[PDB]
Amino acid sequence: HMYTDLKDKVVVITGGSTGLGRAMAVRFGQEEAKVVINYYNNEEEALDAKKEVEEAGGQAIIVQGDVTKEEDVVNLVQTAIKEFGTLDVMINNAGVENPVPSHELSLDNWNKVIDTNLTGAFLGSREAIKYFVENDIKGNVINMSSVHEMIPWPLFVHYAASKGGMKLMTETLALEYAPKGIRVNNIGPGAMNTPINAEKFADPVQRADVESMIPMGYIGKPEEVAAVAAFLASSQASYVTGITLFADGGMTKYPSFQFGRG
Amino acid sequence: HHHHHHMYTDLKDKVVVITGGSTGLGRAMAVRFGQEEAKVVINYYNNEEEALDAKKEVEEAGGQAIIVQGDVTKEEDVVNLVQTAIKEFGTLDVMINNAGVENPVPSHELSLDNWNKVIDTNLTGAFLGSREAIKYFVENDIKGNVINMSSVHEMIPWPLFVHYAASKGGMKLMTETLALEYAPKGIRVNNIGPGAMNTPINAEKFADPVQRADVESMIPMGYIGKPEEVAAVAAFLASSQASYVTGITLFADGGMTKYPSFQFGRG
Amino acid sequence: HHMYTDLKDKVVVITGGSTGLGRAMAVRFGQEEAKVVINYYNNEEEALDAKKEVEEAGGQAIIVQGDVTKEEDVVNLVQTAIKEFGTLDVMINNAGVENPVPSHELSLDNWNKVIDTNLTGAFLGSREAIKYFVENDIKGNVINMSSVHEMIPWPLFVHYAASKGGMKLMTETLALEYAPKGIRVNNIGPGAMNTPINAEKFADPVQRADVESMIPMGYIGKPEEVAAVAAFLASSQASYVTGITLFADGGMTKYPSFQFGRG
Amino acid sequence: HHHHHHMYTDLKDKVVVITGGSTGLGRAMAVRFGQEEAKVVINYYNNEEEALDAKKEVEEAGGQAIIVQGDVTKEEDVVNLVQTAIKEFGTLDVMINNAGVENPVPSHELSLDNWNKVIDTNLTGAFLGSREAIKYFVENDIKGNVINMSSVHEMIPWPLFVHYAASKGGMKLMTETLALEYAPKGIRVNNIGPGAMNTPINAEKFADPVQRADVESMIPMGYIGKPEEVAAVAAFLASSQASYVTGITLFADGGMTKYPSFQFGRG
Ligand SMILES: NC(=O)C1=CN([C@@H]2O[C@H](COP(=O)(O)OP(=O)(O)OC[C@H]3O[C@@H](n4cnc5c(N)ncnc54)[C@H](O)[C@@H]3O)[C@@H](O)[C@H]2O)C=CC1
Ligand SMILES: NC(=O)C1=CN([C@@H]2O[C@H](COP(=O)(O)OP(=O)(O)OC[C@H]3O[C@@H](n4cnc5c(N)ncnc54)[C@H](O)[C@@H]3O)[C@@H](O)[C@H]2O)C=CC1
Ligand SMILES: NC(=O)C1=CN([C@@H]2O[C@H](COP(=O)(O)OP(=O)(O)OC[C@H]3O[C@@H](n4cnc5c(N)ncnc54)[C@H](O)[C@@H]3O)[C@@H](O)[C@H]2O)C=CC1
Ligand SMILES: NC(=O)C1=CN([C@@H]2O[C@H](COP(=O)(O)OP(=O)(O)OC[C@H]3O[C@@H](n4cnc5c(N)ncnc54)[C@H](O)[C@@H]3O)[C@@H](O)[C@H]2O)C=CC1
Ligand SMILES: OC[C@H]1O[C@@H](O)[C@H](O)[C@@H](O)[C@@H]1O
Ligand SMILES: OC[C@H]1O[C@@H](O)[C@H](O)[C@@H](O)[C@@H]1O
Ligand SMILES: OC[C@H]1O[C@@H](O)[C@H](O)[C@@H](O)[C@@H]1O
Ligand SMILES: OC[C@H]1O[C@@H](O)[C@H](O)[C@@H](O)[C@@H]1O
Ligand SMILES: [Cl-]
Ligand SMILES: [Cl-]
Repeated sequence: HMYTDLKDKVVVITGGSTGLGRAMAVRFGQEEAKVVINYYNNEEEALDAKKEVEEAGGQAIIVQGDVTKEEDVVNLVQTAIKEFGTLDVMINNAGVENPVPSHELSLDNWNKVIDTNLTGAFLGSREAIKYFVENDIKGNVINMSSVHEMIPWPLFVHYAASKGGMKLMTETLALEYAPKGIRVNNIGPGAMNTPINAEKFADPVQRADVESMIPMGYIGKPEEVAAVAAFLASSQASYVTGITLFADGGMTKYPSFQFGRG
Repeated sequence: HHHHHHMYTDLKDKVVVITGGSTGLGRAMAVRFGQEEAKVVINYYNNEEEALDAKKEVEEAGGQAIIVQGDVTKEEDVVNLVQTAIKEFGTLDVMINNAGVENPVPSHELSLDNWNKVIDTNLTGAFLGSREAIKYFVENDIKGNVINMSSVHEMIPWPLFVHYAASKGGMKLMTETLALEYAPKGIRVNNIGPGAMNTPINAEKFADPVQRADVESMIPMGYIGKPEEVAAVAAFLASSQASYVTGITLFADGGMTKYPSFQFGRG
Repeated sequence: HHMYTDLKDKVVVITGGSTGLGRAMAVRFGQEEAKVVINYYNNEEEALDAKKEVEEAGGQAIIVQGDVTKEEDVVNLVQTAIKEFGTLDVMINNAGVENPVPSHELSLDNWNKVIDTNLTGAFLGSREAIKYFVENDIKGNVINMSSVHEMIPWPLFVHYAASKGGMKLMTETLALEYAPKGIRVNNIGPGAMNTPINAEKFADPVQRADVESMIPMGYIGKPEEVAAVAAFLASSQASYVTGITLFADGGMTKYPSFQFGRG
Repeated sequence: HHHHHHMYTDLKDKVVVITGGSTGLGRAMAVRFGQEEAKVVINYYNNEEEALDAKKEVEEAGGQAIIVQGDVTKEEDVVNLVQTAIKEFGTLDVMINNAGVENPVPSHELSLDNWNKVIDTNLTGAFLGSREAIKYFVENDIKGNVINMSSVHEMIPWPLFVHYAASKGGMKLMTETLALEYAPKGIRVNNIGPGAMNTPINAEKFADPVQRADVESMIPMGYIGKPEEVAAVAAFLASSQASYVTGITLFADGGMTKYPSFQFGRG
């Protein structure tokens, strides 16, 4: 396998049983990592993910957790440390979204997205970093952001806001913990073939519409993001902290200005 | 009396709501919109005689003003603020979401309670404020204006203040999104990003002459900002002089976002 | 009487000052009763028309010929402003050019023309003004005319994009370097504006509507809306504002294709 | 022979052109691509012996190398480089524009000649290289790759180095434009943004122990980067591991762009 330094590393992944979280889990499995798959409620799906990691050449457990509950996130990290003996890479990937005209957006609906996407990642990051600090481990944190930490997103102001906050949260943590060798980075995916986009990509007109907004011309395969994660988690990225590495087929470069329009 | 010319004639009689409007930057803004003959609604949290002191100044500067108690983390208080303004003055023209808090905690030691108070105040309160105003603007075909009080820390990361940094980074994307969502209605939404300003949020810090000097050493222009320098920016952004300006963050920071340590060709 | 009382009798130099945004700024500074030095490349009568507009608006004005790609022309321009009006207060580097070319087919000469005018021109202007400000303890002001394309990449206009991207870091550097002296240096980033740079494009009704479809606010900007930004930046109202790019773009930098929850 | 493992199998036999390939970051990239069993075209300015040494290192690490003299400010020399890569190896896969120069001058003192040398070398040179590679890629339907060596100074302003900073900010928008322009053909274009690195560009500066420590104090990770740390990013960006990655600047800077002065909760 590609990243030899990733062998036997303990990697926790929130939302690790579907879409991007699962591609990441599998890829860390391919690197002979020990993967801790957090899941919200679909245990049968998490078990399939667990199997895939093992099949790929890694070790895997599954831990139920709601990233909006502090006790759950504390449990999630404690379990990784107890079961595998340490923690090396923390991946806050869990996130949700839904379209609502902004002036019509309820506080409850706003809160759900902030709590899940932003505060969820803070809690994970804090628990991981607490462990690295207490134990002198030059650990790693990867937060799953989006092109929407840069690209504003009407009807998804809660989402955009959550990712914007994630950006400064990551950059702050990276700066604060850099002198201890703790690296903190975001990945910013573009439009990806995952369950979050399942209904949208079912409609051939909407799918064609999303594609027209991707300069590279195709919706991303989840393994393309998993590749980014493996790089960032690895010692290949030893001098890289505080960044957002966009994997977006050109989305953040303003797709409407193609061909010299404007 | 109209015994002096004012800079932005289009601001005269405009209804301007300002959260945290009784102190620091909020008060400086309140006073400035008064100077332009605006109808200022000063929101405050607890100190009523402070709020009344500010209402006095808005009037003495040439504006109209009411004070309204409200906690921006409380949804009904935000709805009430916007409702009070429309009831008392007949409309709403400019929403200024300025209330905010901060405190230093090593991030690995930051409690959810503490994180949440900062996120709820700084970011969520600004969303609520913005939502209420834009709701009103939309239902009445008013080309209204929102100003959110961000910081240099929507760009500058801030160790020991990870919650504050996150709240301001969220406000950026919130503001930018609203700006884009509502641009076709001519509703403009913008951030201001102050650097170190001489206000109560910094009073403890600035009382210590070594820290005061340290903060100044991080300001390329070499002095801590006067609150009226920020209000000058809000007055501009709120006015029709900024008609083509939406979705921006206007930093008023004496050069802080330009990386103070790289002066003199260091690095 | 006018908006920014502190702009009265300030000496303001404007490259490309005879057309488009340049002319709109010249007239606006005239309304603020400033002394405007209109630099122009080679249309003397248009520059004379612009001078007449400044004066009527309530300012003073001179016209000075100069090619911003020539160091001696830029030196002469600043020197002329000082000799004629006595000093220099605001340097506006606004001259710029563009043309579409597939990047893999773009000639070096063409690359160079756009780079030298748009970026190196603004450097020369900025350097000359700052040199004067520094030698004479003046708290002067520099405004460089950038574009949304210091942030929005622009296929077929790679030379232009590169020029504005460079101008961004140039301005930010100078602002940092000279802030301790009270010299403010800022960019303006306009979106699509109604000027001669876009005349041929906007005479074509399909292209015109296509550009308008990329402006969230729904209209091509009027030059006066950019001049309003310049007046604000030059004035003491912006006393604490340096090193920024103030986009005036009707929302263009916000990604127009992401409206309506697309993506 | 393939007697040892390497990380990126898809880089095997890829043709990789590196300007300034004989020293510093260029040399580390040349070698790393050699470790990946690539075919490396080492462009060099005037020190032939040093280039031949670099050639030897690449071969010893497991690659093929040739050396091509060329001044990146000369159109014909850049054209020659690409044509020589294509003639000698049969194709071109990865174009790396890495040559760059700098020198400290107070900005109001900086000569046109000195400004032009830096702009022509750093920005224009990178344009010509990117143009020639992309021309070839387009004519032959190759899904090629361009890596331009930028700097933290495409984001961090740099007094005394205004020419260098402009050149890198210009590179940012050039790279992002090209990436947008040629993404539909599957040609990927990216920048690397290194922080302070241990190379000949910083040699005089780092031999001064007080400047050395001063620079270190501005790097949050606490150390001057090793050149192979940038090489690692280049290997990544060039591989199909980065298949969905284009138009980006990947900063490898030990945290420099995160504003080193705001550590410890200062400001
Ligand atoms: N797929 C895309 O196009 C893009 C999505 N990404 C981000 O990637 C992340 C993963 O989403 P995808 O794999 O795309 O779709 P997904 O919907 O399959 O993944 C989201 C995962 O988070 C979990 N989750 C939701 N709430 C939770 C909670 N309270 N506690 C614990 N887990 C919870 C879900 O059960 C699910 O496993 C999200 O953060 C999303 O914002 C961002 C950029 C592009
Ligand atoms: N002064 C500075 O150096 C900078 C401050 N600004 C921002 O400007 C804003 C105002 O702060 P300053 O005037 O500087 O200091 P300040 O502390 O005097 O102002 C904050 C105001 O918000 C109010 N507030 C706090 N919690 C509230 C709540 N839950 N509901 C309603 N109001 C509440 C306070 O009563 C106070 O009036 C803040 O958003 C801060 O983030 C940001 C950049 C720099
Ligand atoms: N109109 C638009 O949509 C936008 C244009 N702006 C910028 O505005 C600036 C002015 O252009 P516009 O007024 O829009 O169109 P314009 O073409 O009327 O203005 C360009 C001016 O620069 C002058 N100029 C060109 N080469 C020169 C040289 N070598 N020496 C001296 N002067 C020279 C031209 O004669 C002309 O007066 C340019 O820098 C352009 O990049 C940028 C953003 C938006
Ligand atoms: N070392 C550092 O701290 C950083 C440097 N990088 C960039 O990395 C690149 C390489 O520099 P380093 O390896 O660090 O130092 P270096 O000085 O060893 O490398 C520069 C190379 O460019 C070549 N070169 C200069 N002018 C040339 C010309 N006209 N034609 C052809 N080749 C020419 C030199 O011969 C030399 O091989 C530069 O573009 C630099 O701006 C940027 C960020 C950090
Ligand atoms: O806009 C591109 C993508 O942004 C992501 O953050 C969202 O999760 C996707 O639903 C969307 O397709
Ligand atoms: O860092 C500069 C300033 O940033 C602001 O956002 C904070 O409110 C101040 O406490 C601080 O002095
Ligand atoms: O400031 C960080 C580094 O920036 C690079 O672009 C320069 O080439 C180096 O000389 C400098 O040390
Ligand atoms: O794309 C918006 C505008 O950007 C400006 O920099 C160009 O000069 C215009 O021709 C263009 O319409
Ligand atoms: Cl800094
Ligand atoms: Cl777009």
